[PDB]
Amino acid sequence: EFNILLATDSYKVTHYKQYPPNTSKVYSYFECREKKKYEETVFYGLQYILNKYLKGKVVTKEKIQEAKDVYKEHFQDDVFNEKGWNYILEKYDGHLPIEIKAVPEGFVIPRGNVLFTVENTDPECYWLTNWIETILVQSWYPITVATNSREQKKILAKYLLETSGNLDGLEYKLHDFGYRGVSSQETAGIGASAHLVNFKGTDTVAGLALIKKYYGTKDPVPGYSVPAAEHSTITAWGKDHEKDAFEHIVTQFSSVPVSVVSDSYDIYNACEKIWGEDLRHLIVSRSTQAPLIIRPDSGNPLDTVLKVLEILGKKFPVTENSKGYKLLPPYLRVIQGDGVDINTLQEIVEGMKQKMWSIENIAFGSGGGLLQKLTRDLLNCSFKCSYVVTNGLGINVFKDPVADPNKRSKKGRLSLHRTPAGNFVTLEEGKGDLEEYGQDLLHTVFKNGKVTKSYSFDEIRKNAQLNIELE
Amino acid sequence: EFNILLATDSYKVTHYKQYPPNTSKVYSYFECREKKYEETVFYGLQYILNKYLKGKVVTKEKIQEAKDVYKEHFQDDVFNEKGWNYILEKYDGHLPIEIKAVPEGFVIPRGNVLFTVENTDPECYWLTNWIETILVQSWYPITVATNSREQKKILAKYLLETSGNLDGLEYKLHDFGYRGVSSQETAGIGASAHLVNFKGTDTVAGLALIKKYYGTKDPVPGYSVPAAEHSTITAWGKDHEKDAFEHIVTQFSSVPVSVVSDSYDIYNACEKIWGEDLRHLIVSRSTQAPLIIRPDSGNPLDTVLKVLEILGKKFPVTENSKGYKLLPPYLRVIQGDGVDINTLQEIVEGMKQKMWSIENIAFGSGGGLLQKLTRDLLNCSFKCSYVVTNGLGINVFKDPVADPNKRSKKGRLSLHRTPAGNFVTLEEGKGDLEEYGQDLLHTVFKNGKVTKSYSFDEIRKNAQLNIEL
Ligand SMILES: O=C(Nc1cccnc1)c1ccc2c(c1)ncn2CC1CCN(C(=O)c2ccccc2)CC1
Ligand SMILES: O=C(Nc1cccnc1)c1ccc2c(c1)ncn2CC1CCN(C(=O)c2ccccc2)CC1
Repeated sequence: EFNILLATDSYKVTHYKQYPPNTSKVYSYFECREKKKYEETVFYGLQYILNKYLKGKVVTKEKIQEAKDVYKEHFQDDVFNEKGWNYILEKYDGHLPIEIKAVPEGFVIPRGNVLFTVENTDPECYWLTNWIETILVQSWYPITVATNSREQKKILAKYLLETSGNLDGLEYKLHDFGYRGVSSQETAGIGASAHLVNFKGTDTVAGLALIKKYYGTKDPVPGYSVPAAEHSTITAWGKDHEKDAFEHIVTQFSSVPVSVVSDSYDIYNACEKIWGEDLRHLIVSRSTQAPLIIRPDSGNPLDTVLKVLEILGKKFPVTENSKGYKLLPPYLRVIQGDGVDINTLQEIVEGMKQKMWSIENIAFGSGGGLLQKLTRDLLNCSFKCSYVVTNGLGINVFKDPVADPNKRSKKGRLSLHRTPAGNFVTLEEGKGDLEEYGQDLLHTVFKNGKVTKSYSFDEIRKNAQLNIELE
Repeated sequence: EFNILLATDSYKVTHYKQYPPNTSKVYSYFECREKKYEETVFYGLQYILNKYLKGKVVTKEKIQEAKDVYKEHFQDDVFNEKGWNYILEKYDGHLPIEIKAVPEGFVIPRGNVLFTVENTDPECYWLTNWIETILVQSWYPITVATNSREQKKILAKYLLETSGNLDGLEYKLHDFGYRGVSSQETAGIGASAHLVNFKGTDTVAGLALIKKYYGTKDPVPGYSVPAAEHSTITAWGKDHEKDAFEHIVTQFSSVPVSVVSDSYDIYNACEKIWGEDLRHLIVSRSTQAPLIIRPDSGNPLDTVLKVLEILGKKFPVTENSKGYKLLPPYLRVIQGDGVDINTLQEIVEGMKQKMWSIENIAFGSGGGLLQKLTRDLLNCSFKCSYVVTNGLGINVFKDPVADPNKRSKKGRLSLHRTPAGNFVTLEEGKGDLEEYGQDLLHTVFKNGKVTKSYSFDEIRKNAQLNIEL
């Protein structure tokens, strides 16, 4: 069973001996620190953490003894704050005396703004605020996946609008292929849910259960997929029988969309000769609601996409849409699911545009690029103490390393406001109390062991919409 | 509760319909495909077998749950309810699968078979690749353990050169990655993989994982020491940094203590606060209880070099038997910012050029150690190499025209020692010809049971560096 006393960085076990004596309050905040591009971030994922790990009776006598036993050996010394943990157990029935205030989930906020704050609600528990830094800072991950996924959606939207005149199908243009490519089952669920803030296509099944349990949607599920082959279901037929494999698969799934990986031996032969001649009759007969989606999976991503389109354009009837771009017939589409990240996505759609191919023709699958190849440094997600009360006096505190001004932190009690022009500003030093800037956008989401405000996944999606979608 | 029917890539739900009719066997394998990182540490499969694959993993409730989810997810009924029910009824929900693997901790060159998977019941031909997704996640502990060991090689080389021995090597790269990974589960897995090579960690989640799935003779596999963070310094207020330092080193006067010293001005902290104002509290400390000064910002190499030159002028420096400078034993440094395998190399080489012993330094690494890694680094990959259809075995493979690096292996595979004592993977069932001795893979999972396992102590022995051996 999960034990919050064993879910912090080891050194934090020793911090209760290090704060100034007579400290009754430690107040800390999380931001995606600005860096002298990702100019705005989607705030998402805290509600998962609050419910799974922080709420309710999280301290027991057994949990205290187990931590005591572990740390004795881990430090070769008795340093553990048993008294402090016992106090929470006795006084609060093991509920954390902490208050967390946060911007609403799904909100899109520029870098360098307070996103949430944490403080103890009982002076005895001044040490508790930063004990839970480690677990709260892990919100970096769903924030960063959601943000990076949204930035890819912006690129897709721009090019889809340019080449087609609308945004139809945008929410299915970037499919999560990342289940095998992330570091754990838990990560798979968290990351997949973050991508679904922006899109509806996923093969990372773990995301669905997380959303259902912690957030909730009006619809039965937040994400969808379609029948699709992998190399094993093609290659198992034997190298001389690729055509038989293709025929079998498209016939099995004749009335729904079907994606067929086509590069097992020779992607170009498969497109030109197998799909484009031998099996052409089984493709041109398909419904618009049930296209064949051809899937290359190797080679230079841009070069391969363009060559695949060129081949298909010569074997199938291509039209020219009202924007002047080439469009494959509605029973035939392409998905590029190899080597896709935010950079290569941009390269591919720009290359397509230059060759006069509509973005309507293509979708993308992304795995490692979408869910794994991200770190806390990308958006400088960071948690810092900004205010303490010692001997009954409040003190505004901060770091400001001489050799790196980018790592300077904010001072004092913080609040987030709308500016007169409708942008965001973080007020420092308790200046929000002056009330010159309207209401603090941070809301209490956790207090003394209870989750006090929750968001549905539908609300989060609404909050995270693109401007272009809003227009 | 975990449901293995919901723990695969969506598209695999539809694969039972795609294989050739009358297929009775699907046999697949995992390798770190050949293209830096010439050899890999095999680690972490045991965790996966025990936590997710063994015992009764199918129930009526789990089948119904999956059925209901997939119906909405595909907007169609494509889920193999009958196949899963068969496993439930015939095997009491135990997976009819056999997995063979190289021993955990083994160090194996790229492009060798590391584990194989096949169904043991013809009805469950589809099951082999259903569990690809789960098993492929072994890329992560493999890659962490491998990259950690590569850093250990660098540290060993330079420590040996500058000091004449490897004392303390196992404490020279400390895991700071708990906050910088993507989840609690990932933290435990990644921390455990780092502990294959080192003994220093702050990612507490690693300890319980090792204890539960692997085991050590020692009470714990990893250790830490009291250390400050910026909040415990800055909380004292900007004019009271000295007071914070004094309080902390006095509280931890007889154990090692690490104190982050860059809150405002690392160079002032080292030269004036530690080097002058509080010097008397440092030079009095035991060799078993040094002050470890922690810079945490600036160019990592330039900052380490300047911190060392500052301390070298305020404290008595000796010259060790190799001709390198050594701080007194009550004083050390740890660089815990911007450390990955690349910058680690740069820092130790820069220290060597300035005649500073690697004895003086330790490193902390977080995202660089546990997060900034992907399945592409070692090309960790699972592929089908052999099927039986209509009673006939076929050797199968992919070989994409535009990328020969993605060509997969053919047929039944086995791992062997060559006449020169190296590893070789034989394809096409050629291991059966008995020209290369016995298969070095062992059966580790069969029909719902873990059949062979390794303690964490044995994994560590297998993973030792040559220079350690
Ligand atoms: O192979 C697949 N997934 C997978 C998972 C893990 C590892 N590798 C691959 C896979 C999964 C879902 C797929 C897929 C292929 N091909 C299409 N989809 C889902 C959607 C089907 C509906 N879509 C289209 O019709 C469409 C496709 C291209 C352009 C415009 C529209 C857009 C994508
Ligand atoms: O600040 C720390 N950890 C942390 C965790 C998460 C996020 N930020 C920081 C932290 C953790 C462990 C530390 C530390 C500092 N400073 C030293 N250690 C552990 C060990 C203590 C014993 N060691 C030495 O005495 C030693 C140090 C340098 C050279 C030679 C020997 C080697 C390192």
